[PDB]
Amino acid sequence: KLTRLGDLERAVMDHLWSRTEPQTVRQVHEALSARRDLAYTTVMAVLQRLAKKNLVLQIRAHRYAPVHGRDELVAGLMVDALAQAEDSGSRQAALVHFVERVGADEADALRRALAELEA
Amino acid sequence: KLTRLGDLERAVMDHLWSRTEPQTVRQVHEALSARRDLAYTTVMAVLQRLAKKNLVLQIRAHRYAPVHGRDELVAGLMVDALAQAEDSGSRQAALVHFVERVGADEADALRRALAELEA
Ligand SMILES: [Cl-]
Ligand SMILES: [Cl-]
Ligand SMILES: [Cl-]
Repeated sequence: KLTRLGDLERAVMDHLWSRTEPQTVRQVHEALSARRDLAYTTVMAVLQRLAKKNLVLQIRAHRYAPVHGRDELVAGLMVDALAQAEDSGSRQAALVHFVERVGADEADALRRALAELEA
Repeated sequence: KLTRLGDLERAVMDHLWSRTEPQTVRQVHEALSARRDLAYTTVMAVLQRLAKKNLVLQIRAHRYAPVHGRDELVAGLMVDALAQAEDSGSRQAALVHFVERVGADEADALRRALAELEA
């Protein structure tokens, strides 16, 4: 399971997350050319690796769509992380330590969301 | 950071987390020997370095107990995940999604964690 994106994978998903339509290799390459000089095959290859990581889907003139949005990807990584805990006791303790390590704004965002979740 | 441990440091911490009682250098060495051929001094030395990092405590038989439990590794993995967010806006939206994604038992665990933080 992916736990972080490399800088080129991130450049890539950043373009994809900025467009509603699935994008061709050529379109991603043109976006990345703003800061990098890359081979077309390098952009192609990174798309394919991101597809193998289920972060994009190849649509068929091949186009690529992000499987998760920017925010939902982060949320999913957090879920994947909590899933590492061995049992409900350590999930509980993990969550205690987790909220100690986020900011207040973050802790409150959690509080607000939880209160909406139920009521 | 538990999430940033070297591979041998992690192998040791894994063993210690797997056992209720503090473990001798011999016990750690025997446990690691299933997957590696290491010198006794190598294990002893990594325990010493972990101790200087405050990740284990030597208990006087000389034995070693983990200072932080594996639930703190899980919390760290969550912190690292949240850190993948590109800015505060995305950071807050990901937490909302997280709360939306978790099970009810986890939400309730989260509620308990935030109450403790609150106290
Ligand atoms: Cl290249
Ligand atoms: Cl755990
Ligand atoms: Cl060795």
